[PDB]
This record gives sequence, structure tokens and C-alpha cells, in this order.
Amino acid sequence: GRDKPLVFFNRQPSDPLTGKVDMAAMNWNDKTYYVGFDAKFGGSIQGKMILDFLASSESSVDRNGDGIIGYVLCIGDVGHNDSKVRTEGIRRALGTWTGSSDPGQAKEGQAVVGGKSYKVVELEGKAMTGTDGSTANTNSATESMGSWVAKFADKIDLVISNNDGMAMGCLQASNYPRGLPIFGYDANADAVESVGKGELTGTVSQNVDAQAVAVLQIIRNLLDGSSGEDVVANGISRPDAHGNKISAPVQYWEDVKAIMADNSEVTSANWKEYRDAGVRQVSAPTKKVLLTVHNASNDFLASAYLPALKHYAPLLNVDLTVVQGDGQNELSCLDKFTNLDMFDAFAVNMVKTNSGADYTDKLK
Ligand SMILES: OC[C@H]1O[C@@H](O)[C@H](O)[C@@H](O)[C@@H]1O
Ligand SMILES: [Ca+2]
Repeated sequence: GRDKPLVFFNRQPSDPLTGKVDMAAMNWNDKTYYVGFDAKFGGSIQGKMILDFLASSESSVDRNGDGIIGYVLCIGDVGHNDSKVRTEGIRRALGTWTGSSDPGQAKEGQAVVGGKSYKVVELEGKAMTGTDGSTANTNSATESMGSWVAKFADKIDLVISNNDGMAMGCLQASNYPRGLPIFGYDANADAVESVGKGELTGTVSQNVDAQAVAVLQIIRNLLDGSSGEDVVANGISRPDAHGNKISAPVQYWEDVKAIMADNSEVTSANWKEYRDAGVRQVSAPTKKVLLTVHNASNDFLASAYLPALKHYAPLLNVDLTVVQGDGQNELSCLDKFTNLDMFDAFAVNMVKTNSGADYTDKLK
């Protein structure tokens, strides 16, 4: 029970307001870990991508020619540290950062367009909450983009979004101005193709494939009887006995027990570039893993993360039982987190980042 591996992933145990890491949950046992990505670095990368685009642009990106680069921001999960730090990244990059990641918290910024200085204004930063309470709702993004165009019109010079889902949702707007620069995050399949079409201007890969392998590989190492650095290194930062290794670069953060993949920008200049050859068939005995997903209709998890898991799982001889919640209530997941005695290891993607206790309670 409490002696088995527990790997949190994609939603780090943490306080949804202050973002401080929940080390109580992380210190569940000596076989507990988190797998994710360097979210803060990812945030600055999204910002840098936007600054580089503006820098290479002519003064035509200033549509109304008022000398101000106006933008609208799609805020996602305000209880998710990885999401908010993207709002922080782009705001810092553009000079609109005031210390808060909340909607309506922005000052006048500054950026270079065609070797000239420009004022920057966040016309509106809004949380795209669905009428059913669902966060980062894509239909709400379409709705908001429609109103924004009607309200601000020629003032909007670009669109920014915490993820691809909402960004691709903006593009659904019937009145979306042809060619309006817009940026997302995740490098979902549809988003990358959109970059190739010259619609979506750019997005960011968080190396989801590296993350998926890392979850399985850590469990693999632990069930093979590894301890210490071997657990977080073998098949991850160095080759294991089988010879397998995650190709993308990965860091281990000891203080928070986290394996973090890095990020890379995706633009018109490199979209064609976007499975791991460094992972091939394992001979180790098969093991049973119960893996949860906080929301079955989550675009990133449904379209990118889960397929990755189901691809690499048999290669590492991990028989994966997948259960999925609704994104609203932790009970939608916790209800399916049962028969824990019939499993060798566990992977948890929580609805709320502060719900660590509820999962470790069941494992007693
Ligand atoms: O937890 C779900 C979230 O994970 C993040 O890594 C993605 O950027 C979001 O698009 C997604 O909604
Ligand atoms: Ca303008």
C-alpha cells in the first residue's frame, strides 16, 4: 500500500494560490516523485518567442497605427502553477507585469517592433471559464475572441493564450481578423499544423513524450528494485541496462523530487520538426499500474499525453489501467482510485493541486 511507487504528473502537488510545493504529499514515501516540465523556463520561452516575432515585424503589425501594441490574453487555470507562470512570462516579456498573474492585473509595457520602441497594453486578460465551471474552456475562448474583436477592433495587434486549446478556440471566431498574430502553448497536433498554415503564429513544446516515458521509467526502475540516483537517472538522464534513454534533455530537482523536461518554441521556421528512438522494447517482467487523468476532455492530455503513455507503456512492459475524471471535482477521480491492492504502482494527475492527502489516504 504505502510501500508502493506513487508518481504525480502534469499537475504538481501545490497550493493553488501561492504555488508553494506540497512537500507533505511529495514526502509520502521514498518512492514518491513528480514528473513534469520546467514551467517557469517554458513561460519565459513563450514570452521570448513573442518578442522575437515583434522584433522581426514591420510597423504594419500596429494595425491602427497608434504606436501601441495592444493584445488580448486568454488566461486558463488560475489554480495551476504551470499555467499562471505563462501569464507571468509573457507579461514580464512585454513589460506589463505588475507582480500578479490574475486577470486585470497589468501595467503599460514596452517592446521593439522593427528597431523602434512601442508602447504595450493588455487590452484584456480574461479567464476563459465555461458556464459549467470548466476551466480554460475553448468554447468560451471562441466567445471571448468574438466580443473582443467587436469591442476593440483595430486595437488588437496580437492574441496570447496560456495553451493551444484556447488559442485554437480563438481562431474559431467567425470574425477573427485574417492574419492576426496569435500564440499558444503545448504544440498539440492541430496547433503545429496551424503554424504550418501560417495561422497560429507560434506555440511551445513541453516534450510530452519525454514526460510520458519518465513516468513509466521511474516506476519501471522502482519495480525492478532500483534505489537512490538510479531511480531518477536510469533510462532518463543516462542509459539503463537495456540501453534505453529519453532523447530530450531532462533535469532532476532533488528538493522537490521532480523530473522536469525542458521546452522549445515552435514557429513557422521549425514546425515540420514536430516517437523517441531512444526507447525500445524491454525484457523486464510485466507490472500493473493504475494511472489517473484529471479531465478526459482536456485537449493536451487527451490528444498528446495519453496516446504517448499508451505507446510507451507496452515497450516498458507496464500494463496500464487508465481512469479519468471530469476536471471539476476530485471525487470524479478519487471514486475510480480503488482496488489499490491489485496494482504494483500508481500515477496520479489530480483535479486540484492541493488534493494530495486524499490520494495518500487511500493508500494507507
Ligand atoms: O493539467 C492540464 C494542463 O497541462 C498543461 O501542461 C497544459 O499546458 C494545459 O494545456 C493543460 O490544460
Ligand atoms: Ca495599435
